[PDB]
Amino acid sequence: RQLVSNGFEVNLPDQVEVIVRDLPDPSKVKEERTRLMGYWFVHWFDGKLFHLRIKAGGPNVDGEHRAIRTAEHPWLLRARLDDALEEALPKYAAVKKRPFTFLAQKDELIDAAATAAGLSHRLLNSFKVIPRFALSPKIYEPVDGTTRVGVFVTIGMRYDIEASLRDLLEAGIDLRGMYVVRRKRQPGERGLLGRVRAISDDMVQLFEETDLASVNVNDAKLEGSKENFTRCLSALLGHNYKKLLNALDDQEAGYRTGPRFDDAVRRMGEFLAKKPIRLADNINAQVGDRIVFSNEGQARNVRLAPKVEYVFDRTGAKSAEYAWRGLSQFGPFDRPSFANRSPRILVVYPSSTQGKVENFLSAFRDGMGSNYSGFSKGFVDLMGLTKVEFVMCPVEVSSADRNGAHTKYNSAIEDKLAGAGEVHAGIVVLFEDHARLPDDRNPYIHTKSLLLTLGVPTQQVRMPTVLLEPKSLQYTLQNFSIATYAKLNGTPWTVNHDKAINDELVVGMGLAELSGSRTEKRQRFVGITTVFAGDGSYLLGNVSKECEYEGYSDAIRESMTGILRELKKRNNWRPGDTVRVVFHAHRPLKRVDVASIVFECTREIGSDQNIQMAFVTVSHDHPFVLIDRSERGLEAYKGSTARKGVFAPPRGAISRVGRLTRLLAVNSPQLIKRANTPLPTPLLVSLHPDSTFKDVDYLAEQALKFTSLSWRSTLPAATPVTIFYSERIAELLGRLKSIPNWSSANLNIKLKWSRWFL
RNA sequence: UUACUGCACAGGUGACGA
DNA sequence: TCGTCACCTGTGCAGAAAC
Ligand SMILES: [Mg+2]
Repeated sequence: RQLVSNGFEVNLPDQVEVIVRDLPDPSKVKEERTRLMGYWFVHWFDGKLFHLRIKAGGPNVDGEHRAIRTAEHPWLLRARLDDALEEALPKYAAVKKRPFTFLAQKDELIDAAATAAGLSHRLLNSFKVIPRFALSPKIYEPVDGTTRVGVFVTIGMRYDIEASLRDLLEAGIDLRGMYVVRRKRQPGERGLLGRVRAISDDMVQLFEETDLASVNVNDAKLEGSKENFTRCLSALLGHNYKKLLNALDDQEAGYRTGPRFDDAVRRMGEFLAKKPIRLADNINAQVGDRIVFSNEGQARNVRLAPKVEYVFDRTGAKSAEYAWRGLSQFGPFDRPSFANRSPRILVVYPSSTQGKVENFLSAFRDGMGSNYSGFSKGFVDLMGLTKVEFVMCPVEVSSADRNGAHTKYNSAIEDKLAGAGEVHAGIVVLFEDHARLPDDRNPYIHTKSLLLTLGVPTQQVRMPTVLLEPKSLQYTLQNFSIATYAKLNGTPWTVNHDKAINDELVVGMGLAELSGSRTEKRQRFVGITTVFAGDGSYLLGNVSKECEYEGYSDAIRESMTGILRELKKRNNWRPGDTVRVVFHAHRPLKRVDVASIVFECTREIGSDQNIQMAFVTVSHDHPFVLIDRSERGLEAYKGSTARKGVFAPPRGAISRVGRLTRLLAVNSPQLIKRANTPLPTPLLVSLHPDSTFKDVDYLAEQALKFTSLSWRSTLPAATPVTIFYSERIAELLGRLKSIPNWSSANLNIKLKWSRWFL
């Protein structure tokens, strides 16, 4: 019947008296806030400074004396609530403001973990993991037409390595190449200093430096990354350290699992409710009941989307709840039409790995048999092909060769392909030690570049993957097979839709930001992916080949107008037909870009048809969480006492926050990984207010379906493929732009129907 | 770079206004 | 150029595999 939030109602006065000055230049605002500090709350909005007296006595303020009604203008008290919450918790110091963020006063999980695991070390007490709370005042709509303010509670963990760098040297930990940060960030100061080159004498020598190439051991500390935590702890404890991490993980589950998180939110609400929260001397807020999403009374704030159907034929009759179950029993969506039933695949690999690579190829092509039910049949039988021919391309290269590996791979490929005729795809095997070399010598990106230039898509793989134990390998080969088939132009599966309008186009844009190191300013690139409504199905369209960030709005509009022109041509729209266009991204578009896109699409389709357009943001990092108290969870595995996904809403749960915004649950108890996996965060789906198509519940369910459309994996993706695929394209193309001899010429010729970016 | 998931850290950045 | 509300992206480690 209902979903519980992590937020509480805040009962506010109906009205507050304020003084208003015209203040066309916001530059004056800082001086005025300083001058009135203590007696007035000050807030600039729409060219006017608003003044709310908090404490009696001067200084004075001129301007009109207006009443601000909370139901009408909740932004004023929402903002004041940010400062008031801090003030109301004076013993809990702010580590951040707006939203107010602070640490647990006594809890420290490393100490508790160590005691539980039975471990000890004299330096453990300088490694700290402390619960961190934020209280976010947010405007929401308990029903359409009415706004309220709630306070939303979120929990994370502060990871911090307090230890002296001198102390870490002497304990035997190699600090070279570790990132280091300032101990005391002064007001506008950046944190990152650089990487440890050497420790001189009360001085750190730095490379990849952000400012000075050296600094005192006293002004620096290791950044609180998992990399630095694991590097230190494994040397100080290893291999007992893993037991500590499991122990630490158990501690954190005491704050982050459903029932524990729900209890922490409860205890926070109780604490905040105990006293009135002072907005001004005679003006009070009271924190109230937990905010819920329900269909009680005149509220209609929760619904459950139907299960997505994975579709394996053009009729719709062949469908499944899960991708792998469906693929196994039906074969792929395009089996009747798939042109190349005997693909030739180039296999490029270090000559010393020959035996391990043959074992992997055999498992891949011919299957693992019935002892490994995740991958019994093999690629050929799975996908309904006649055979696969491997063209073996050994490379004389060692893992220790960090400067010449890329040149050897590419020479071997060129020499093999010159006397071997046409290949339809490649598998490229890489050493782990080469995987993340700089792009000027990285074999992944150089082989990707050469083969894509030649029109040959590749599926690359690292040796640790090639060596996975059979129980794990079977799942790797599922995912590997799906992407390889799509790289060969295949369509593994589609997802259902019922035709409600005559045509529908969804376009997504995704961002990548590339640099050679953290020091170097990241350059932005974009990708564009298109998806079309089919009869019973969503179909993947063509993808961008140009990736420049400059002018991305023009690229969106060109992609849409050209595609609309071609869909109209193919489908021969009748007068009065409705066409719907949807845009997906992780950030909102500018109003002026929405206007331009609407104008151009409308002109292209013309006055014979009715057009509906929606612009949608999908957000992962926001302060909302959904709790389903009726969800008991599922056994963590067959058949333990532990549970996973306790209080996790079902996949496809959609909650109404406001007119323009829905919360979408994607990670159900089934999909949730382990007993200690936190209560998931839902996706926030936001409609651009200038959209002509207004149905955000439909748009949220559509985003859900598009998570299931990913051909990178059998499991669904974290975000709809319209965005996800675009980010992969942006990253690959932006990287390739810097690689000598790269050409995009074949991306719209031999690779036009290849899903080469998976 | 089989991937899904989670977390952490760092960098900042976007949109709306006047 | 600024106020205001908001959260994006990259990197690295570790546990699982929607029946
Ligand atoms: Mg891939």
